[PDB]
Amino acid sequence: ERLLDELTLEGVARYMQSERCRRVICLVGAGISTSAGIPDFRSPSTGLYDNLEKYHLPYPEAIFEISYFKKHPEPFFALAKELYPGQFKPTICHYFMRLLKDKGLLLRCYTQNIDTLERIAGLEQEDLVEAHGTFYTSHCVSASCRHEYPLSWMKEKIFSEVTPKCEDCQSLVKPDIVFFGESLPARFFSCMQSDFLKVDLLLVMGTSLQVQPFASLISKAPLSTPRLLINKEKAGQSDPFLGGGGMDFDSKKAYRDVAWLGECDQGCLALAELLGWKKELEDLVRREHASIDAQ
Ligand SMILES: [Zn+2]
Repeated sequence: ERLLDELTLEGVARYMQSERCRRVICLVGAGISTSAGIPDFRSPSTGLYDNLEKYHLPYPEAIFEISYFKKHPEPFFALAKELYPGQFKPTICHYFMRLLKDKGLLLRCYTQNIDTLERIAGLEQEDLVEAHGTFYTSHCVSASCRHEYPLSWMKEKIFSEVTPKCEDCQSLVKPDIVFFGESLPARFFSCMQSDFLKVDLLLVMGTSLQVQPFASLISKAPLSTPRLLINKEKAGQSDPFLGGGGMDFDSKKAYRDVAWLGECDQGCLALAELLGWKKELEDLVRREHASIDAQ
């Protein structure tokens, strides 16, 4: 009756190695990068919030909001400095997605992350929907100019605590991220519309599936499409307070959703192992990590 012969990682792996499974969509968030040293905590530290008193954040979460950024960009850039990763070394999970690409299985990775690690791990623009943008590029905010700045330039401005200004026109230079309160890129919707007609497996990793419309992507999968969540905790289930498309891992009616609870790296390693890809993944990670360490 169902595509997965059992609702387990082993069932998913067997399905992936069947003719049924050609196209995998990954949906990822911050949990895929915590083992890269990027914590899934994005609020200012207490010290930072207190340091920002003079910018009169109307509420502490205003630092994520575009309206507030347009009034005072400095809190955001101070937060960016505090949160700036010390290194950009993608995780086992990222490289697992690279293997999906290498093996012709990756239809798309929809990421909420802004840390650029998917790109470093070798997912290309075509493979990616950076649903909430990225720090990979920044732009002058003036439509008349739109000068593009690489992350190296933005990094230098962030760490020097210099509000980044465009060299051509002295406008603010904003990382290409989607602030809270901003609309998602057209690419998100265009790709969603096409990709979810084609998906054979949804692999959801490292996200609490709280932010919309990203979280609603799970409901865009065809009813038959297996959905594997690799995450520290179950996410994406229906909200019992509302009374769609929620994950059903555990009811009597469950037929296609699998939760593997633990570290994304460990889940991807376990899945890779079941697929016969563990050595390939280990070798890829080790060489890429070595290369990044040697930068
Ligand atoms: Zn400019």
